[PDB]
Amino acid sequence: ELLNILTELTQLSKTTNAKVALRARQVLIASHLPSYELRHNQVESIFLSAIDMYGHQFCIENLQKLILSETSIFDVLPNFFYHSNQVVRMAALEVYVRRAYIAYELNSVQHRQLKDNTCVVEFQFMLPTSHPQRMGGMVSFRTFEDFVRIFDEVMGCEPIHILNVAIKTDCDIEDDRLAAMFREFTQQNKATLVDHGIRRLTFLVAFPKFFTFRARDKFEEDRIYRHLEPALAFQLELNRMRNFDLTAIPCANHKMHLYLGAAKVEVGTEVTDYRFFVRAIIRHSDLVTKEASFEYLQNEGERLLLEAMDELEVAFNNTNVRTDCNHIFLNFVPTVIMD
Repeated sequence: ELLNILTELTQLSKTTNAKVALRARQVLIASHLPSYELRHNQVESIFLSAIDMYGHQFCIENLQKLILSETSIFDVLPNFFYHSNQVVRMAALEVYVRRAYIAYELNSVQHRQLKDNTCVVEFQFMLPTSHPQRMGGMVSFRTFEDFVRIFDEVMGCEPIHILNVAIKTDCDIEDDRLAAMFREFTQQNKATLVDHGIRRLTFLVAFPKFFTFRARDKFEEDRIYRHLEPALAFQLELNRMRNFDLTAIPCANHKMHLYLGAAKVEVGTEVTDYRFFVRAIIRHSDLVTKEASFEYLQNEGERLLLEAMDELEVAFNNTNVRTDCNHIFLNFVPTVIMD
C-alpha cells in the first residue's frame, strides 16, 4: 500500500517536487537491504557452528556460500577479530580474503598462530590476465598500538608480498586522524622494503573504512582507493580512467560503486566534461545450464539495471555539474553456459 504511493511519488518529474521524489526513492531503494540483524545472525551462525568440529560436510558449503553470495557481509566479517573462540579468526579471515580476492586465482592458503593475539593467514595466488606470482597475508590487531608492538614478529612469515591489517577501533569515524596515524608508521618504519618486500599495506578500519599506503615509490597515501579495498582493482577496470579525476560517491548497497569523473584539462581551458560511472560487482556461484540459466540472466539483468538507475538517479539529482555521457559497467563473477 505504501509501495504504490512511493512509486507514484517518484514519478513527479517537475523540478518543484524534486525533494519528495528524491527522498521517496531513497526509501524505496533502501528497503531491500536486511536491517543488519539478519546479516549478523546468518553470518555468525555459519562462522560459529562450524567451529565445534570443523568438517560436518555442510559447514564447508555454508562458508562457500558466504564467499560466493550476492549479499555483502563486509559489514560483519571485521567483527570476528577474535569474538571468543579464537578459531573463528581463521574462518573469518579465509572468507574475507577469498571473497575480496575473487578475481585473483588463489591456490594455497594456510593458517598460522602465535601464543598471544595474532591470527595470521598466508595466501599464495597468481594474476591471470593483469600485469602478468604474488603472495600475501592478513592479520588483525587491537586499537592501534598492538600493531606496532609485534609488527616485526608478524612479518616473519622483488616486493611481491601484500599485507592486510585489520584494526579494531569501533568508535567515531575520523578519517584525517586515522590517516595521520598510519602515515607516521609507514614513513618512519620501512620494514616493508628491508625485510622481504611488501608492495602495498592496506589498513581496514571498522561500514568498513579502508586506507591504503604504498611505501615503495610514491608518497604513502592513496586517494583513489580510500574506503575501497584495492583487491578489487582488476574486478573493476579503474585503470581505464587515466584521463579523469575521480571522486567516489557513497551510496546504499555499496556493490554499486559510483564515481563522478571530471575530464583532465590544462591550466587554460576549464572543465566542461563531467560523467558518472557505475561500476558494480555481481557475486554468485557458477551456473550449470540445462536450459535453466535464462531466468538467472533475465532477472539479474533487470534487477541490476534498475538498481544502477536508482542509485544514479539519487546521485544525479544531488549535484549540479551537468553530466552528458554516463556509463554503467556490470561485471558478473559467475560463469554461465549460454549462446
